[PDB]
Formats: sequence, C-alpha cells, structure tokens
Amino acid sequence: MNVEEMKKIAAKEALKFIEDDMVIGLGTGSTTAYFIKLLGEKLKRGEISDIVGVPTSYQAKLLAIEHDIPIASLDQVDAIDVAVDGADEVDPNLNLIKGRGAALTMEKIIEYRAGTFIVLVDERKLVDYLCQKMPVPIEVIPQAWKAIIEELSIFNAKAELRMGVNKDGPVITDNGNFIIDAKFPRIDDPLDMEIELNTIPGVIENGIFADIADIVIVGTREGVKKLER
Amino acid sequence: MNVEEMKKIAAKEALKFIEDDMVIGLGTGSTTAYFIKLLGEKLKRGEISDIVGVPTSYQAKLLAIEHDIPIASLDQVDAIDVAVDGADEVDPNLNLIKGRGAALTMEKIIEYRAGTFIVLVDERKLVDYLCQKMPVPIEVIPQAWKAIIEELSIFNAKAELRMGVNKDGPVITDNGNFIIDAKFPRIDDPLDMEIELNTIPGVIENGIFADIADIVIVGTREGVKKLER
Amino acid sequence: MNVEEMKKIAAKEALKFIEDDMVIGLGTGSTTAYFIKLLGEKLKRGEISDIVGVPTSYQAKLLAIEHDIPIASLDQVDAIDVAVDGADEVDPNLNLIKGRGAALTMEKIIEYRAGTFIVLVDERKLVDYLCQKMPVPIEVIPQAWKAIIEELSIFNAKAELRMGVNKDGPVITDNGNFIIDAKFPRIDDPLDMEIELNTIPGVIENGIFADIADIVIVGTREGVKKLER
Amino acid sequence: MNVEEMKKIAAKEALKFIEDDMVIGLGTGSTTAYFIKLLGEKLKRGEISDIVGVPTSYQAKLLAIEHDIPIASLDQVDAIDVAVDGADEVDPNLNLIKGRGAALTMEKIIEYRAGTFIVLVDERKLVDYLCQKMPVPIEVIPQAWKAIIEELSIFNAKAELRMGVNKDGPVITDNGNFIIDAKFPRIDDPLDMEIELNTIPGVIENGIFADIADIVIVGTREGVKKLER
Ligand SMILES: [Cl-]
Ligand SMILES: [Cl-]
Ligand SMILES: [Cl-]
Ligand SMILES: [Cl-]
Ligand SMILES: [Cl-]
Ligand SMILES: [Cl-]
Ligand SMILES: [Cl-]
Ligand SMILES: [Cl-]
Ligand SMILES: [Cl-]
Ligand SMILES: [Cl-]
Ligand code: NA
Ligand code: NA
Repeated sequence: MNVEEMKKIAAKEALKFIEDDMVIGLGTGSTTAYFIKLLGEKLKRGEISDIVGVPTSYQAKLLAIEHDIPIASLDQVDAIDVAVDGADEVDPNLNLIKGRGAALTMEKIIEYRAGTFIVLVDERKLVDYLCQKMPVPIEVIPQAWKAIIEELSIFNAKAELRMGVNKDGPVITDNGNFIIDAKFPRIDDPLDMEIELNTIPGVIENGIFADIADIVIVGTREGVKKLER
Repeated sequence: MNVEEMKKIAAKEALKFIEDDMVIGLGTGSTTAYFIKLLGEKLKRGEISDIVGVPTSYQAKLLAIEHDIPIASLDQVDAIDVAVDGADEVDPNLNLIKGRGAALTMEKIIEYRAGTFIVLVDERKLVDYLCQKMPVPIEVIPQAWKAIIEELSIFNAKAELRMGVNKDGPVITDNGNFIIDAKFPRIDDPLDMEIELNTIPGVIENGIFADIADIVIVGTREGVKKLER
Repeated sequence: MNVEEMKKIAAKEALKFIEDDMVIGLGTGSTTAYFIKLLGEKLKRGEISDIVGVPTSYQAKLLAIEHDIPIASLDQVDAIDVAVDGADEVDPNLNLIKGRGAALTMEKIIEYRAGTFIVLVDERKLVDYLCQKMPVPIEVIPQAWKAIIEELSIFNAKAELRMGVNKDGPVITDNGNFIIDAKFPRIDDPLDMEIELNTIPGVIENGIFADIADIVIVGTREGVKKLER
Repeated sequence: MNVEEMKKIAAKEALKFIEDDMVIGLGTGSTTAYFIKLLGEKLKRGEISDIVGVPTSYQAKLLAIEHDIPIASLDQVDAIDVAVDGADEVDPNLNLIKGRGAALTMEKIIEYRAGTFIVLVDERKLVDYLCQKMPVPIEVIPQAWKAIIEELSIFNAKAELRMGVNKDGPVITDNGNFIIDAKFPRIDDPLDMEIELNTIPGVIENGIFADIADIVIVGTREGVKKLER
C-alpha cells in the first residue's frame, strides 16, 4: 500500500471514533484533509448529525466550509470532545513533532483542551526518536528570529528561518509570526524540552507535542494499526 | 545573453540615479536584490555616502542588513528621494502589475511617496497590455476573500486564493492578510481599475501600479533600454 | 426618554426586520449591543429560529457568544441578509461617520454585502453635515501613519494618531493597524472623500460610510423614527 | 517629592550608565520616557556619541525618533549592551511585574539579551511580594482567551480580559493579541510561575520578569536608591 493509500486508511479509521453531537478539533495537512472530506460526505448523506468543527488553521477551516461542515471558534464552544490531526514524527512513546504546515500554535491550543487527541499518520511518520528525520518547527515573534537562532545554535541545533515559496521573504504564520526549523540531534526528553523551549523570550510555541496524543492511528503498509497509552 | 544577466545590467544602471545623502526605497525580489548588493558594495568602497534604505519587505530589509546598508521605516524619514523596485508586468504606458512576492502593500506605501520611482526589469516583464501574462495580486482581509473573488466575476477575473508551499493553507502576507490573484483577461483602464479595486471593502491594496512609475530600466538581450513617461 | 432608553427603543424596532433563517451582520458599540441582547432573547424564547450572526468585531462576537447566538465569519456564509450597526454621525442624506470603536474595517466588509443595512442611533447622532461633531477615523498600516497625517493636511484636516489608554502607545485595531482621527471642517461630498481616502496607499479603510445605509432608526425623546433614502 | 520628580531623578541616574558606542534597549512607559528624553539631549549636546536604540514598543520608537536617537530592530544588532525600562512592581529579590503598558513581549525579548538590564521606578513600584498591588499581564492568542482564564482558576487567580477605552472590545497588543490581567494572591516563586504560565498553549508571554533585572534605580522622597543583585 503506497503513501496516499496509507493516509486514506488512517482517515477512514478515525471516522469510527466520531459520533453524533460531537465538537471535533479539525487538524491540518493532507492526512487529516481526507478525514475532513469523509466527514463532510457523512454529514451530507445524513450518516452523522449535529457535528461542529473547531479548525486548527485556515486550511482546515476553508476545507470544512467547502464541505459544508459547521465551524466554530474555540471560545465559541464549551468543550472539544475529540481532536483529529496529523504529525510529522511520532516516537515510540507517542510524543510528536508537528508544525511542517506552520499551524502548530492553534493545533496545540485546540488539542490541549481535547477529551481525546487522535493522531493520523502513515508509516513513514513512525520514528525511533524525535528529530530522527524532521526539525522542530518553532513559531517566533519576528523581531526575535536571529537571536533565537543564535541561542539554539549554542544548544547544538541546526536552525534556519523558514522561507516562502509563494511569497518572497520569510514564511508568515496565520498569527503573523516567523517559523524557525530547529534540527536537534535526538530528543531524549521531549516534554521537558517542550516546556523549557517555551521559556525563551520570543518563542510563541514549539512543535514538540509530548504527553498529549491519546491514540495514534497508523496506516501501515499492510493495514491500519493503533498505538495507545 | 540570459535572464540573470539581464537583471544585473538593469540593476547596475539604476546606480546612476543614486547620490550621496539620499533616502532610498529598497524594492523586493531578485532583480532589485542585485541592486541592493551593488549599492552595498559601492557604500563599502566609499564611492557613495550617507545613504539610508527604507525596505519594502522583510526580504529587502534582511538583505540590506547583510550588506551593511543603514535602514529605517517610512515613519522615520521625511522623504523618499528615489525608490527602486521590480515588477511582474510593464505595459508601454509604464503601468505595472506587482505583487508576485506578496509585498505589494509596503511597496506601494513607499513608492507612492518617492521623488522618483525607478522600476527594474528584464525583457520578459514587458507586455503589450496589462494582464497579457500575469494576474493582479490583491491583498485582502482574510474573511473577505470569498466575497471579493465572487464580486470580481463581473470583470471575468479568474480569481484564486494564493496557497502556501512552505506552509499549509493560504499564503499570509507580512501584514497577516490573504492574497487573491485575479487573472483579468485584460484591463483597458489600469488607473480606474486600481481605484475600483481599492474601493472594495476588504481590499488592503492591489497590484496595479498606475501613474506612479517614473522610469523603467529594462535589461534586454541586446543591453539596457529605458522607458519613461 | 433618557439616552439609554433611546438606544434600546431603536434596537427593539430593528428586531421587526429579522426573520427566521436569516444571516445577520452584528454591529459594534452600545446601541447595537441592545439589539444583540434582544435578538438573543428572542432566539432563546423560540420567537425566531435558525439565525446566524456575522460579527463586525470581537466585541460583537463575544457578546453574541454570551447570548448563545450562532456565529460565523463572512467567508462561512453565502449571504448577509440584514446588517445592523450604530454610527457616530448621520447626515440628512443618511451618510455616516463610523469607527469610534475602531472596528470600521470589518463593519464595512460585512455591511457592504448586506441586503439591507440598518443603522441604529439615538437623537444625538444626527448632524447637519459630516464632521460637524466628530472626526473621520482612518485605519492605516502603521509604517504609513506619519505620511498620511501630513498628506491629509493638504485638505485642511486636523489629523491625530489615536492613542491608547489601557495600553501605552497607539491604539491597535483588531487587524494590527493604527487609527488616525481626521477632523475636517466639513465634508460636502462624503462618497468622493471616502473613495479618495481609500486610494491613498497605506489607508485600508475609512470611517465615511456613504451611500450604504438603507434605513436609519432613530431613538428620540418621544419614540422611534425610521429614516429611509 | 511627587511622583514625576521621583521618575525624573531615577532617569537622570540611569544616564550615568550609558557610554559611547552602546546599543541600548529603549523601554516603554513614562519613567523611561524621561530617560529617553535626557539621552536625546545629551546626544545633541555632543556629550555622548555612536549610540543606537532598540525600541521595546511603538511608543519608545516614536519618542526616540522625536529626540533624534538613531534606532534599529533587534535583528539589526549583534548585542544589546544595556536595556533600560520601567516596571509595575519590584519585589525585594528584584523580580518584577511588567506589562501595564501592554508591551511585555518585546520588552522581555530585548531585555533577556541585555548585558545589563536597568529598571527605573518611583517609590510606588516597590512591593513586599509580587501581586501586592498589581496583576500579572498575560499576552494571549485571541482564540484561546476564554480557555486560559478558566484554566487560571487553579491558581485562585482573579483573571480578566483587558478592555479598550479608545477602542470597543479588548485591548489589542502591538502583536495583535489580547491581554488577560491575572491577580494572583501573591507569587512566592516568581521564576517558577513565569515558566508555568508560558507552558499554557496560547500564552505568548507573561508579565513576570524574574532573574533578569541587574540594577533597580528607585526615585524616592529622600533621593535616589540603587538596588543590585
Ligand atoms: Cl502544521
Ligand atoms: Cl517579506
Ligand atoms: Cl512583491
Ligand atoms: Cl510559501
Ligand atoms: Cl492555514
Ligand atoms: Cl467602530
Ligand atoms: Cl485603549
Ligand atoms: Cl506601543
Ligand atoms: Cl508595558
Ligand atoms: Cl473589538
Ligand atoms: Na494585520
Ligand atoms: Na500576531
């Protein structure tokens, strides 16, 4: 089973955790986009009812609108029952790196308050340790970008300002900030790294999502499997 | 000779308009990037003095810093003597389309106040009529994006929301807004279309730059050529 | 009737224009707050149903959420049926000055698309000519504030950067911009000035709302009056 | 002496720490405003030279410009030699609460990197413990405001969204965010609390400034007093 098939199978499995009268955090990225589309189809056909989505990005929000899924802001709802999203890396303890799509801040805001956080990934996302393949995206107040790079470099991270393709200059997040991608060698304690990185003045949020994922749905090459803690 | 060579020769010619003690609007994009490097080099050699650049984007700002050119934002200076910038299209009346790099708002803010606005282009940017080759970028308040696209259908604009590559979702400008690229089949009155677009609630700025460029320096396969009003 | 009762009676009259299944633009400020509250109670009692509000500010959004009115951004809906909002000045031709609350951009975005735009004011808001009592608020990209104040002096506007009370420095709008309050002696041609101001690079919106209001409901000392064009 | 006199003498004492060729972080608020003024005057008299200021807010930047002090952004300089700023509270261990002026994020960004951080206050600012007289300002991503207030209850904090006076709705910071002012009973472990608050998803920065101030200059009714770590 190729990559797109792996993503699709994970998205389909996620639907099994969604019920009528739920407020659902809507993730960002290609794997979760399949889930949003399928959810929209179920709602249109009447197979599920009374669903509201709380989008983690404009991407998720616009896609939900296109698919006629009711949308609400976090401060509009009383609670997020289930949040569904993807990940760039998932380590064996179900700690994640997220942020390749630049939406890590709203993602954490919404997923932190979720009853159940369900992560959708294809096989390639499973790593032996965080930063085996991907850098940690860090959202930063623009004025602080150079100072933060310097400081991370001392910490032995290879850190670079993320640059635009469909704009000149740096990538701007939905919040108007810059993103530094910091490749650390290997993160042995994700939670404490997550906490202490946020203490750096100018750091808005970082891409380590430790001790938050409840269920990881993995589209493996030979089918769907789940990891839980 | 080739594209980058054409860009460089236009950038070198632009130095002819720069004198000691000037405040210079620093444009965005690759053609002007050559000008900024050449300017920084002339400053380092002492061939020019007391120059201050007013960057039209983070890209321009960072580049000027790298080349040790003093900079200031518009509200720090009392005049912009000369502004130098590129363009996506240049018609025979010196009307331009700008905004492919998504920095059109700050570009127009600075260039509008310039004593002389000098445009740098290679041969490919010249068109017989605006929109012969490129769409008009329009920066908009995010929630107005869908209505604006629909409203532009009266001009048969094939308007689309610009999507990110190094972020998921829409491109976000330095000002936190979306960009719609409107592919008009033609614009027979650029000045009044520029006004029309600016009268639409939700539009921050649009990429039609009519009645503003003073000189266009063109790098051609046979050397430098100019256009003037 | 005292002033508060004048506001409330205008709000009560606006409700008569609201029907089931409508999408309603929700204005900003104290007069419209009465309308939002009254609408919420009608919805709560089931006297009206299936309403969606599109807020013109965080103030309106949070108030609507507090009163359990479903909320959506402009790009979430297919149309605005009716928009209700206040005004700082209303001239004999029903042209307005708005923006004292600093939400003029989203207000115009939503109200421009309304099937019917209803304005709510108490007696005090009626004037013989725009700028008889209040300045025109102008929302600007921060960097352009100084140049714009200088440029407005040409028209003999006394223009000042609006300053914060509960923050140091300038007032920041919901869109991250500054507000210049420009006091013209008088505005004999609101629509033309409105357009002229929006064509200045750096101006993203201005408080002249000309040729947009459909109905102005005035709360007076004795009762309610409806003004139409 | 009254408060304005206390502020002025603290400011005058600060000047003594400034040397030629320094890069100085320019604080926000009335006390530091005196310093900036004096610095500008000294520079004009030729009593000091080659000074560059890095402003912590638009207020500080605009004041520096008015006093002809050259300025630069943090990403333009290689170091901050001295940072001068005010405070809302100073405890006996020289931990501070800052942010009444809403500029706490840029303040901490610049002051965190300063060779020496000098705090200027009048008598009223000294406290027995943090939160004796003032709340802790917390800058937050707008959508997270309600969730964060609710979560702050575990600290028995009285937390409120800061509201605008010269705008309707919430105060917006220079970064486009909201401010929650949280009144804790008292803070016994300022650094620990400073860290904890920044771990909350949606919190950009908080007003506790622990283990950062080097010198606190206090204007009192009996003259200047200099506290040091
Ligand atoms: Cl992402
Ligand atoms: Cl840029
Ligand atoms: Cl551009
Ligand atoms: Cl991009
Ligand atoms: Cl997005
Ligand atoms: Cl307003
Ligand atoms: Cl205020
Ligand atoms: Cl400020
Ligand atoms: Cl402050
Ligand atoms: Cl608001
Ligand atoms: Na903005
Ligand atoms: Na922001």
